[PDB]
Amino acid sequence: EDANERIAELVKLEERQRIARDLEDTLGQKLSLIGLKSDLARKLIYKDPEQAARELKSVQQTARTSLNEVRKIVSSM
Amino acid sequence: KERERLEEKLEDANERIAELVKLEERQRIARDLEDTLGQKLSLIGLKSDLARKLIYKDPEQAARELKSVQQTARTSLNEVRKIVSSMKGIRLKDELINIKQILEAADIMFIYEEEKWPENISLLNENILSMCLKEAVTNVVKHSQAKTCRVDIQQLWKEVVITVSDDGTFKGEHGLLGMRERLEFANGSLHIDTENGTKLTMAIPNN
Ligand SMILES: Nc1ncnc2c1ncn2[C@@H]1O[C@H](COP(=O)(O)OP(=O)(O)O)[C@@H](O)[C@H]1O
Ligand SMILES: [Ca+2]
Repeated sequence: EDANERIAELVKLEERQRIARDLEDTLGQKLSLIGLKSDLARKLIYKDPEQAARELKSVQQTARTSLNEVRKIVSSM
Repeated sequence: KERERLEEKLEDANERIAELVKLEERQRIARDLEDTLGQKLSLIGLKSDLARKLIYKDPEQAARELKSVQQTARTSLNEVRKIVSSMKGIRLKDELINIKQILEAADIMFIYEEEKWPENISLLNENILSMCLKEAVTNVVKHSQAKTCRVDIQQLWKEVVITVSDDGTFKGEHGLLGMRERLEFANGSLHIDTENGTKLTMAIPNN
């Protein structure tokens, strides 16, 4: 029954490789951005708070759609 | 012929078996991801929201939170490099190292001219070559009692080829079926010339 075993291992692997590329791209980028922007936002707490809040709503969105995306890369639908 | 209709009913079922195994893996991985990354992303959204809440109320607590968010983004970045590397599986350059060890320590002289290292080899194909290679050298150390073993890794035009030759005693007639199968699966081939020691020619399309 190996015959099926080892071939199916090959397909998992491939599947694994695919997800891996997708993730790598989108996510590296999005996490760096979130770091950056959360830092600008900190820079404004005092000097311009309304701005800092908008920036934070932004960071919130990029984290949300980041989840979505991961979810999508691994979507079975 | 009808050789066609048949090869294609075969293709159809292979494909279906295919999407089941595929999907099973994707789900398993989806759980892993929820569990790590999904949680970190969610957390970042949470803290950034909290911070926003504290802008006027407690500016210091908000700054503290944003520092927290920055850290969890950093560490998540890490999680990701690691994950993806790990999911990429074992890499051919690395398998080369592995077998240098194995040979040297089973006391066999290892021969390797470094060359035009191929350029557009899918990660999957890289993995099959690494596998076929580990096994071929295993068989060297187990069956040949050769004194020397040379591996060549060359770009030929359709395909990458890796040969492994040993000046030892071809016995037998599991590993070899395994190699022919993986290789076969990627639209490549195994060849076995015993004309003077065990010589193995593992060719696979680049893709
Ligand atoms: N480098 C080698 N030198 C001598 N014999 C070999 C070599 N490689 C393979 N063989 C022979 O081919 C047979 C089949 O090998 P394989 O398919 O790897 O199964 P196993 O290693 O379990 O025998 C081996 O039993 C071995 O005797
Ligand atoms: Ca073997």
